[PDB]
Formats: sequence, C-alpha cells, structure tokens
Amino acid sequence: YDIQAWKKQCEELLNLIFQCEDSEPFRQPVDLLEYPDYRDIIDTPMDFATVRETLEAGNYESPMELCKDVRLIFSNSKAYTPSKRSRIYSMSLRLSAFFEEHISSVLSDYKSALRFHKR
Ligand SMILES: CN(C)C(=O)c1cn[nH]c1
Repeated sequence: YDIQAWKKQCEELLNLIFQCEDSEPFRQPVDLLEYPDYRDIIDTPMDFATVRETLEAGNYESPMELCKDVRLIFSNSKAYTPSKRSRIYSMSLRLSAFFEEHISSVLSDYKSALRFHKR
C-alpha cells in the first residue's frame, strides 16, 4: 500500500528499457533531418529520454500518466510506419509487449494503494 512506490519501479523499468536493443530508435526525439515529414504525420512526439526526464523532474503524478506517454511512443511508431513489417515498427511492438508485461503490476499496486488510502 505504498502510494509512492511506483516512481522507483518506473525508474527501474526505464533502465531495463534503455538496456534493451529494441529501444534504440525511441531513446531520443525522432531526428527531423532523418525523417523530414515526421511532424506532418505526428502531432505529439514522445521518446524515452523525455519520459525519464519528466519522471525525474517530479512532473508525473501517477504511473498512469507515465504509461500514457510510453504508449504514445508506440502509437507514434505505428502511425509513422510505412509498413507493418518495417524494422523500427517491428522493434516498437516487441518493446511494447515487454513494457506492458512489466507495467501491469506497477499500475495494479498503485491503484490498490490509492484505494486503501481512501478506504
Ligand atoms: C522512431 N521512428 C523513426 C519510427 O517510429 C518509425 C516507424 N516506422 N519507421 C520509422
């Protein structure tokens, strides 16, 4: 029932994601010189260094907000990909599966702790 535990749990999951080779295209903002039309397709860029920075600055109130930004990294890749078989999109699906498998308990424990707090 620790209401603050999610933060270190998210920091550790971000460390795992950064050690994963599949995260490389998503570690920093998409380079507009490499993908000139990126902002014509994507309205809200997102990347793992921005998520880590937001977390470390104390600018996420809950793991749900962090989860929303991580899911936006994956939906941006899906929207930008020219093919469902592209290399970078294929990496995003594996990384998404790994992130969802690990964030599930973080979200569950946080919501349970918050419900206990207002019991
Ligand atoms: C990060 N990035 C450039 C992408 O998500 C992408 C998706 N398909 N091709 C490139």
